[PDB]
Order: sequence, then C-alpha cells, then structure tokens
Amino acid sequence: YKSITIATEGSYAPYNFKDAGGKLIGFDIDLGNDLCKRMNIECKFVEQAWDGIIPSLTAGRYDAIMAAMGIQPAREKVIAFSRPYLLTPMTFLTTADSPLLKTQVAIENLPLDNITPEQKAELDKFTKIFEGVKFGVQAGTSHEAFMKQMMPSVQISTYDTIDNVVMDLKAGRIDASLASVSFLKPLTDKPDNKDLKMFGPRMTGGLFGKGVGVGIRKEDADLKALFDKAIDAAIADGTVQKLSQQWFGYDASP
Ligand SMILES: C[C@@H](N[C@@H](Cc1c[nH]cn1)C(=O)O)C(=O)O
Repeated sequence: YKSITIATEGSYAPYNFKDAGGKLIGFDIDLGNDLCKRMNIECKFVEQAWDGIIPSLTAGRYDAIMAAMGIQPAREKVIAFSRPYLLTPMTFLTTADSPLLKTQVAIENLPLDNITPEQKAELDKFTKIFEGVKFGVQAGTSHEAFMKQMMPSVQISTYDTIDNVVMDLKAGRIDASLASVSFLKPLTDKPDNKDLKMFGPRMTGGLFGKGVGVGIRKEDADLKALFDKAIDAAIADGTVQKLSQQWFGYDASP
C-alpha cells in the first residue's frame, strides 16, 4: 500500500460534511488523514451517498469507509471493520415543548446485548408512549434497524439524509427521532437548535454493535491490521480524544 481512497457521506455533521468552499471536513476527515500519516499511506477522500456506500467498497470503487459507521453485526456479514475509533450510545430526539420530555427514565444506560425482562419492560414503556407519535430516521441506518426490529408498532418515515430528518422535526412533520449522542449533543449544543432536546435511555450493543469503525473489504486483512495499529496509537497518545473534543464538544474516544 502507497495510496488509498476513503469514502465518506459528506452529510453527517460533525463526523463528515462540507464547508463553505465545498471541501470535505469533519472528525472522520481529520482522523482519516491522521491515521494515514501514521500508516505512511497517501490519503484521498471521496463523497459517496449512504445507499451504495457498502456495495461500492466491495465493488472496489475505493479502499475504505470512514463515515460514522457503526460496527453492527448485519454489516459485519458483508464487510470487515477496524478496531472502534469512537464509542457512542444511542438516544432519542424531540422538540423542547414536547410532552415526551416528561417521560421517566428508569434505566439511564440501556445495554441491548442481552435484554433482561427489566430492560424489555423499559423498551416496551417507550414503544407504548411512541404509538401515535410520528417517527423519522435516515434510511439504511442502525436507527431504522432498531425501529423496525425493537419498536415495529411505531410508525417510521425514512429519509435520504439526517439533515432532512432534522428539517421535518423542526417543521413539525415528525414528532421524534433516534441517533447517537455523538451526533445529537453537537446538534443540541448549537444555539440554532435550542428548540430540540435529547431524551430517553442511552442505548448500547445489540443491533447497534460496538462503536464506530473503518469499513474495509474482508479480503484486505493487511489493510485492517494497519488501521488497527494506527487507531490504537491515535487513542493511546490522545489524538482521538483531542479531535473528539474539537468536533463533538466532549470525549467519545474508546
Ligand atoms: C454513529 C452513527 N451511526 C449510524 C448513522 C449514520 C452514520 N452515517 C450516516 N448515518 C449508523 O452507523 O447507521 C449514529 O448513530 O449517529
């Protein structure tokens, strides 16, 4: 390896998005360039729509994916992942005036790896509150998978990008959403989004898997080993923690 092409969505702030000039920027872009410097590889970032991000990697259109991608079990069936470069729980989003905000949270930190009758009870409480409530999620995400598998009785609308979800929630076309704390905290910290609030349990595991990793082809064992070495070094020296505070406003490093 001498040069690699890394794909990113280009519409998932603060992980990957476009600045004023249209240049790809964000946590994934900064970390991508840092990791490649540690690996002694030339780094080229390309914009790719979420719909064909995994098949374009397997087809050989580029060598890696750094696009806020959760290491989820369904994805592991198709591609390989590096070591997680960020750890984030999942939570719900609504409006600041929404009665949903008054709901009691019995389990603050909800792991989904092995749902006990008590965790199922907390999940069912929310499902029942969420009936009649219009839900919005980005298509092809772990958010959609959670909603279809864990809360099937809840009506969901799928969107092209997360920016369309945010638009519709602010507009009043949808009542609530789901995404990670890493996306939602920078969003709710913005003064333009004082009308948006995070709520409910903070969920980990199950179909959300463990952390955000680099998407690599399964046969590219050597490229995975290189990224794993680079990621461990970037975490140990505090580079991931620095970029996490710089882009998310808190430490989400493993
Ligand atoms: C970290 C990020 N992961 C999601 C959503 C996502 C990543 N890129 C575009 N959408 C996923 O892997 O399906 C999130 O939950 O907020």
